[PDB]
Amino acid sequence: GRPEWIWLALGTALMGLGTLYFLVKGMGVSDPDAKKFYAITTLVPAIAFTMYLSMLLGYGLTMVPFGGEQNPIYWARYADWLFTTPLLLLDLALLVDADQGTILALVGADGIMIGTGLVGALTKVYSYRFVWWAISTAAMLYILYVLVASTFKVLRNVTVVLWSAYPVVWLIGSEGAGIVPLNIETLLFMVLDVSAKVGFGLILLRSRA
Amino acid sequence: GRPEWIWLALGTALMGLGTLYFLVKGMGVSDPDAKKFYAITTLVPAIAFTMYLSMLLGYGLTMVPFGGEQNPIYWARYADWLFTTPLLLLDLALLVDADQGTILALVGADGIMIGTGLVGALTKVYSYRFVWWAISTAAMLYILYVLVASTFKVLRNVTVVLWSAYPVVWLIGSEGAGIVPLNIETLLFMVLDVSAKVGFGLILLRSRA
Amino acid sequence: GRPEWIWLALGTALMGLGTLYFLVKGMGVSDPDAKKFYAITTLVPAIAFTMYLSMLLGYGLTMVPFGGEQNPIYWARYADWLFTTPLLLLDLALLVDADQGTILALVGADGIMIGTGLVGALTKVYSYRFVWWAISTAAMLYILYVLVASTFKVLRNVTVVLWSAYPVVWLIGSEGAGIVPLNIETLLFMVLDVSAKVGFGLILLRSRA
Ligand SMILES: *C/C=C(C)/C=C/C=C(C)/C=C/C1=C(C)CCCC1(C)C
Ligand SMILES: *C/C=C(C)/C=C/C=C(C)/C=C/C1=C(C)CCCC1(C)C
Ligand SMILES: *C/C=C(C)/C=C/C=C(C)/C=C/C1=C(C)CCCC1(C)C
Ligand SMILES: CCCCCCC
Ligand SMILES: CCCCCCC
Ligand SMILES: CCCCCCC
Repeated sequence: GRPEWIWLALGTALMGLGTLYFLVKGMGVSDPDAKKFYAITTLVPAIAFTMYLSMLLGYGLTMVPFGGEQNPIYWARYADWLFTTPLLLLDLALLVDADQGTILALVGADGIMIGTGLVGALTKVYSYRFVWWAISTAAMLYILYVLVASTFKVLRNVTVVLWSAYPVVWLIGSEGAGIVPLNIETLLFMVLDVSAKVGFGLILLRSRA
Repeated sequence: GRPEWIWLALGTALMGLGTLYFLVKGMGVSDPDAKKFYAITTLVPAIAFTMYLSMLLGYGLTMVPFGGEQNPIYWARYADWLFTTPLLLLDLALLVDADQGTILALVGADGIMIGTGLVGALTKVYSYRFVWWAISTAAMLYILYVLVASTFKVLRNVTVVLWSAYPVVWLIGSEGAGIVPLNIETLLFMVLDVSAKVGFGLILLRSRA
Repeated sequence: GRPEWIWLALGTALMGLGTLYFLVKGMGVSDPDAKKFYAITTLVPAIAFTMYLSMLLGYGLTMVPFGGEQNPIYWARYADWLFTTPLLLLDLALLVDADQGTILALVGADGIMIGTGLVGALTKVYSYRFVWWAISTAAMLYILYVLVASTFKVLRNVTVVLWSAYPVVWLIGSEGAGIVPLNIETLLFMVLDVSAKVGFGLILLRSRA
């Protein structure tokens, strides 16, 4: 129906598969610590799965009026990111044994980041979308700024790299400037999401930290 | 007005009453541990009270189009369950001193469970409602799978038993197949809710664990 | 456009400024404890900033039908208060080293307080708005009831005093009786909000507790 359906069906399948893989691997885990990393890392694609599926079916899609057009906005991504991004930071934070003080900074900057992104997404005055983008981007840079040694270091690098593309994709995509069509937009986010969650989780869960 | 009002007024009264009872009983509690069980167990009907009331008044009711009809859906139940179900699992988890790792699995599976139930409830393609039902049901079975010795054992049994009816009621009720009318549906959930919260709480709070 | 814009622009600027001040001051903080108070206290105006801005721009404003009129309701305040009020109680609670049991009572009573306030705000039957007001007010009195020695004592007093005006303002404002216009209403909340967050935070962060 919608040309981007194939990328949504595919992300659904890969988050679906990735969840099951992590579930099965986390069986045989007595370790308090590993228990924690496993619950976190399996929850991330499990949530992604549900929101890829809601997008695949018409549910996590709405039409937002701006620039003289009704524009198709996938709101379900923010509902995913709202929980999946703090869990990933929490994976990193527990890894290096961050202070409560620092987790709350990361987690709270993270909610502001995707909170303001959602507002950007649904804002009906074109110009103001970019104000909300700018604010969310500044909350992202705070997180990067704030962001065993070896796998943390690797995981942080992957994070810094993949997370940074998201505002770039949103900015040039249908949420922002409309220069890259929803189609390739949805592919781009698909590859990003699977790498930041299943990829990130493979790295983390097969590692000894 | 609506034939099911009497069951909503009644659940409101019983959650209202149950909250006050637990409040009054929790006075004279110096114990850190008991403090924790009391705050949890009193919060559960206090939230239920507000959502029984929002349903009683027209607020937590919307009309969802599917199957060629506009169908009356009580969305306020999910807003209740979203917080009340993790608190009940938390009562059980603290009881047996579960790992952080395991609480996060329970709590996160619980949010997916009622998260997907809400989507099921509001989904406008009849067939897809049942996909969302199936996913939520599978998250429920995970929780049951994951789920002093004596009161835990009793409390777990009550939980396993009453929680399992909910998807059955939803499936045959107005959310699903429309074979049991909203009326008796609302009665059924009423009895279930009061038993899983006030009943569960009586058992737990009068016990010595 | 809207006469109350000047108070929204102003609250935006002061929450904006207050956030930056606290950020800059929290640099050079190695202390686990102070780390915690700083993350909490900086998050509070950072969130307020975003919701003052959403209100300034048309976003956090909706029209609710009651009393034969469509009434302008600023829903974005509840989205602010939902997170900012538990963080402030958490500042107080950590200050005096409250039990987990007591934090959960405070935090959960706090969510019910602003939860029911939101319902009040959007309720389309005039009379019922005041039922929801009454319930939220009773959850507030519970919190006050439940609510180093010196700065706690000072901070508690400020809290008791400023928080208590909010239901008074809502009751006489456009949410309730419509006796005080939105204009002065927005000014009143503006002064209250800046005092309860930036004022409260100055007191707390310059203090040695
Ligand atoms: C699994 C999903 C991941 C790791 C997604 C991360 C998303 C972000 C870092 C999003 C950032 C955004 C901005 C900085 C502004 C524009 C809107 C967003 C939400 C795309
Ligand atoms: C106090 C309320 C309780 C304990 C409610 C528990 C509710 C559930 C276990 C609901 C489960 C559902 C499914 C498994 C799928 C269909 C939708 C739900 C949300 C009714
Ligand atoms: C920074 C913001 C603060 C401290 C706001 C606090 C708000 C309240 C204590 C609000 C209380 C309300 C009622 C008790 C009933 C009417 C609705 C509210 C939400 C204004
Ligand atoms: C949106 C993620 C924050 C939820 C935390 C409430 C304690
Ligand atoms: C919906 C229950 C989860 C809220 C947790 C955020 C930390
Ligand atoms: C609304 C504040 C509560 C979020 C807590 C979920 C654990």
